[PDB]
Amino acid sequence: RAARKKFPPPSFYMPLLVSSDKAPYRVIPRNLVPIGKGNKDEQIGYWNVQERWRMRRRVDLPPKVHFYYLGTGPHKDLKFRQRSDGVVWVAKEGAKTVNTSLGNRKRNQKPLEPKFSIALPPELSVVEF
Amino acid sequence: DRAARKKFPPPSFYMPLLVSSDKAPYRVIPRNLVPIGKGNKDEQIGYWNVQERWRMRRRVDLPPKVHFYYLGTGPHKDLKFRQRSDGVVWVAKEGAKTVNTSLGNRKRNQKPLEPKFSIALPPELSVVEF
Repeated sequence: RAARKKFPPPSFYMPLLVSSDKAPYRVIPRNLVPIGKGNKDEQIGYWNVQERWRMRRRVDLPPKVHFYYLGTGPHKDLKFRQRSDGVVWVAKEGAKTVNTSLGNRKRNQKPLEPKFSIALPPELSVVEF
Repeated sequence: DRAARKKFPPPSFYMPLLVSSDKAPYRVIPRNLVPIGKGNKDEQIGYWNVQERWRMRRRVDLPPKVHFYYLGTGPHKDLKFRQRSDGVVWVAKEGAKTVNTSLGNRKRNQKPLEPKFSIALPPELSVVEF
């Protein structure tokens, strides 16, 4: 029972961009978990889709996805693989399907560029900066 | 059903509000700020979901937007009424019941409606038009 904050929690990582066409749930591999936090049983979570559009003179833009460990983030309440549109689940071998201890990024902490053990598929790219 | 999965989170039936000034959305949005015109009396309950907004010009933080969803619908369809989640602001009118509503979500190709209320909007809230 922490104090309530005004905005949903930030990701530890920079987002990926989904360049097309195919659904994020289609293109993000089962085991696309960023490397470098938690123990082996904590390499599990989800990518949350952000739909993106802008006015120039409505232009639909590639969506972004942001990664959160299981039991953290905007969908901290969801059990592993509980169905929610725009939520894409990932886990590596050895993970356990329980809430992790990792919390959320502090707002003034810069996000990290996510690195992986697998190649990114062609439709996924890291958003730099 | 247990409907086929969709690629994006569900859209709101309504246009968003904009939260100007300094205060947190949870502070400014009244307890009973439920848009009018769908559902029965027991369904006038749900939440406003905060969208943080910032762009680059040459990073400019913008006023956040909030989008309304009936209880048991939207990106937080899984949450019980008033289950704590940062950026989720709960609302209900008198007579509502704290159970999932029957209303679902807007179809993507249906245009959002401008939300109308039984109460004045506080000074920090305005409708995003069009």
